[PDB]
Amino acid sequence: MKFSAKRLPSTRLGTFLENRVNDFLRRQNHPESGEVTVRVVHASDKTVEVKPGMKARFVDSGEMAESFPYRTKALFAFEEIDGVDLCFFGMHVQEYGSDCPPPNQRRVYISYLDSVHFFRPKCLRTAVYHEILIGYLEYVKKLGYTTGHIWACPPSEGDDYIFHCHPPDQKIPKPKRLQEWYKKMLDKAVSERIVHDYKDIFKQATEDRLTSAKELPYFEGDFWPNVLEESILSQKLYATMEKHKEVFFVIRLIAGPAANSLPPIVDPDPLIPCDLMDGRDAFLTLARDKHLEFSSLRRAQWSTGCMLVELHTQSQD
Ligand SMILES: NS(=O)(=O)c1ccc(CCN[C@@H](C(=O)c2c[nH]c3ccccc23)c2ccccc2)cc1
Ligand SMILES: [Cl-]
Ligand SMILES: [Cl-]
Repeated sequence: MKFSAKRLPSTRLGTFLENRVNDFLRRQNHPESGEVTVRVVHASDKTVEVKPGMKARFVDSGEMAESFPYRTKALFAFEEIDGVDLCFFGMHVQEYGSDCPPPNQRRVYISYLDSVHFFRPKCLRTAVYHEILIGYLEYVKKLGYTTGHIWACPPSEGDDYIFHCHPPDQKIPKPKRLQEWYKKMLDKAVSERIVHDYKDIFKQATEDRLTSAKELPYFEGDFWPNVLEESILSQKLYATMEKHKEVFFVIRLIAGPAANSLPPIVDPDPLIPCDLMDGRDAFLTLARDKHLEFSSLRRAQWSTGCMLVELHTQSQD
């Protein structure tokens, strides 16, 4: 292969995740399984500027910063089936480091999560996604991020997160499974002493004695900005946090004393400037354009190829 998944530029994140997976796979000793290559394909710096009315209430009065500088990263899992690569799992993340003011100091928030259900074998499918996610929650806990945040949100019909045109027979999870599927992922992270504990947003906030909306983390296109702005008031937020708690996790990686003695986070990985994988829209555009689909396996093997072709010559700029 001239343009293969492996032959993409490596990173310390990319190598850390693909290790834990092949480590997990090799011990399972299923003969159908194959090599999983994990790559970071976009890393850049960004901010999430506070919205007009939250701004007016707290930013203008001095009590809150006007924006929060995070690093965005896009990363993809590729299996080798029939001796050809298959992009099976993508993930977009916001990383708010130590130099970020509160209340985004040392937090990761997963922008987006997606899959194409042709990972082999299909019994290890869900298991492998869990490794990639615990592997990311482990990686960042070691760099020294205290808290992770997940919006447990299933996709809508007629719209896709990352991959254009999913398999017709790959069913979307109903809210209650997706919640159980994350709880499934986390309870395993807890047993490996990676996660200290996790809580729904309401319980976390009930136990952190939050008395102001400026204390609630403020992520890019997360639910809670839109709620606070549509609210324009602490009660209103305790109503909404309570009603929706089950969808919004707070994953504590570093706890108690060890959280206050932290040296500053230093991401060792360099920035990967990539036009295509800057947010979800530009990649969905290219796939729509060039008639690409992840509908069938052979179609998905086609698409990963034309995805990599485009990636290797946009890096070469
Ligand atoms: N709870 S579960 O055990 O069923 C399960 C299994 C695997 C996964 C891994 C991620 N999978 C995607 C996903 O399927 C889809 C995204 N866009 C779609 C459009 C049409 C049909 C499907 C998709 C996904 C699903 C939910 C939320 C984000 C991304 C997740 C959950
Ligand atoms: Cl998601
Ligand atoms: Cl983005």
